[PDB]
Amino acid sequence: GFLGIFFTGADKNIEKATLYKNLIAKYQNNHFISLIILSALVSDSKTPLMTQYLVGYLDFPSKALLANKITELLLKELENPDMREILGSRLATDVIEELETKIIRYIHNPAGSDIHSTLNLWTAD
Amino acid sequence: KGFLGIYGFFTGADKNIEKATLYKNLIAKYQNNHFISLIILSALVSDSKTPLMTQYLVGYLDFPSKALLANKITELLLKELENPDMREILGSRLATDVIEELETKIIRYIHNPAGSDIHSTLNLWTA
Amino acid sequence: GFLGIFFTGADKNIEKATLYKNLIAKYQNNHFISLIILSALVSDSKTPLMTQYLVGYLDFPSKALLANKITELLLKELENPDMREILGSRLATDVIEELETKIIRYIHNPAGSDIHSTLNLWTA
Amino acid sequence: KGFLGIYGFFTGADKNIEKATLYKNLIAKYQNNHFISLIILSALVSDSKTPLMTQYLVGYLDFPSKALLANKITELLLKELENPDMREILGSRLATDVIEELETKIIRYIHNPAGSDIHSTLNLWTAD
Ligand SMILES: [Mg+2]
Ligand SMILES: [Mg+2]
Ligand SMILES: [Mg+2]
Ligand SMILES: [Mg+2]
Ligand code: NA
Ligand code: NA
Ligand code: NA
Ligand SMILES: [Zn+2]
Ligand SMILES: [Zn+2]
Ligand SMILES: [Zn+2]
Ligand SMILES: [Zn+2]
Repeated sequence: GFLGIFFTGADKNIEKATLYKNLIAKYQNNHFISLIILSALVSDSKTPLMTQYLVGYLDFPSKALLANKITELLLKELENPDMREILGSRLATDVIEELETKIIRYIHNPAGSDIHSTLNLWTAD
Repeated sequence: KGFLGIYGFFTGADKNIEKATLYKNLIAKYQNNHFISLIILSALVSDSKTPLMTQYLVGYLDFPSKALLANKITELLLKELENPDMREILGSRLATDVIEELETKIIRYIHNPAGSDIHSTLNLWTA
Repeated sequence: GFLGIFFTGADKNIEKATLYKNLIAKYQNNHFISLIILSALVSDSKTPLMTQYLVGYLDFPSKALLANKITELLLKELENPDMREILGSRLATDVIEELETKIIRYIHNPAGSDIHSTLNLWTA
Repeated sequence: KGFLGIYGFFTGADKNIEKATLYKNLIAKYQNNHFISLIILSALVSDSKTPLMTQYLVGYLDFPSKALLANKITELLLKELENPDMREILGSRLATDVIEELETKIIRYIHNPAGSDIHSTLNLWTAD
C-alpha cells in the first residue's frame, strides 16, 4: 500500500508550511478533507521540497503519479458513502478542483478566505 | 474483475458516426503501439463531443464514472511514459504536458480533421 | 498597419470577456504573459466577437494572419535574454500551446483551475 | 540579414537520400510558381523525416529556430494566398485548411509516393 494511512517537520519552508500544517491538524480525522488538503499541497507550486519529500516518502516515481492516486482516492471518496448527498447537481471533478483551488488561494492569501466555512461543509460530525 | 483489458471490442451503434469514424480509424491505425493507442483513448474520453462512446466505455470497463475511468488511463500513461520505456523519446518536458498536448491535438483533429494532420504527430513515437 | 503595444470589453453579454480583461490588467507589467493571454483569447472559440474586433482593429486581413503575428512575437519573446533563461530547454511551440490551453481552462471554469500560481512562474 | 528572399542554391543537407530526391524533383518542377514553392518548403520544414535539411534551411535563412522559420513561411503563404492573386483560385474555402491539406498531401506523398498523385493536386494552382 503506497499510501497506507502524516507529520513532516522536515526542512520546511515559510508561513505556507505552517498554514498547511495547521489545516492538516484540524481535519486530521477527516479523510476526505485530508486528501483534499494534500492534493492542494501537491498541486501547490510553492511547496516543491515538501512535495518531493511526500513523493519519495510515499514511494511514488513522480509528482504526477502521486497527484493521480490522490485524485483517484478523492473520486472514490465521493462515490456515495455519504457525500453523494452533498454532491447533488455538481460533478465530482469541479468540486474537487473547486476545493483544492480555494485551499491554494487561502495558502497564498490567508487574509482573503474563510477556508473553515468552506471545508467544514464536508464534515460529517 | 479486470477494469482495463487490452483486447476487446468497441461498440457499433449511433455514435455521431463521422467523428466516431475518425477515432476508430486512428485506433486501428496505431493498434500496434501500446502507449499511442492509450493516448487515443484518453482524447476520446476527455472529448466532450463523444458522450455516447465514452459512457459505453465507462460502463463496459466497470468504472463508476467518466472521471474514475480517465484517471486510470492517465495513470497507465504516466507509468509507460515517466517510468522509462519511451523516456528516451521523452526529453526535457514533463509527462503531464506531453499527454495533455497529444490529447488536445487529437481532439482538435477530431473537431477539424482538415486543419491538423494528426498522423505525423503520433508517428513521432517509434515502436 | 502593424501590431504594437484601446480595447474595452465587447458589445454582447458574455461574462468570459470579464475574465480575460482582469487577467490582462494584472499581467500588464509582463510583455510575454499578455501576448499569451491574447493568443489564447484569439484561439478561444467562445470569444469570436472580441477576436473579430481585434482582427479589424489591428488591421489584419484575417484571423489566421493575426494569430500568426502573435505566435511570431511569442517565439521571439522566448528568444529574449530573460525569458530564454526561464526556457530551460523546453520547446517554445509546446509551452505556448500548453499555456494557451491552461488559461482557457481557467476561463471556462474559474472556480477551479488555479491560474495565477501557474503564470506567476513566468514573472521574473 | 534578409529573410526569405526566394533563390535557389539549396544544399539538400545529408542523409534520407530518396526523400531528398522526391523533394528536389518537386522543388525543381514548381520553381517558377512562388506559392507552390513555399507550400513544398512548408511540408519540407514540417516533415519530421527531414531534420538535417531543415536545420540547414533554418540556419541558412538566418532563423533562430525551426518554429520561427515555419511561422514566416505560413505568413507569406496566407499573405500570398488570400489577398493578391489567389483569392480567385481560393474561392470560398478557408486559407488555413487549404495550406495544411496541401502540406499534408505533400508529406503523405513523400512518405509513400506510390499512393498519391501530387501533380494533379499541385497543378490546380498554375495558369492563373
Ligand atoms: Mg506542490
Ligand atoms: Mg467523451
Ligand atoms: Mg476567437
Ligand atoms: Mg522537417
Ligand atoms: Na494557521
Ligand atoms: Na487551520
Ligand atoms: Na494580507
Ligand atoms: Zn516547500
Ligand atoms: Zn458519441
Ligand atoms: Zn465574444
Ligand atoms: Zn534530412
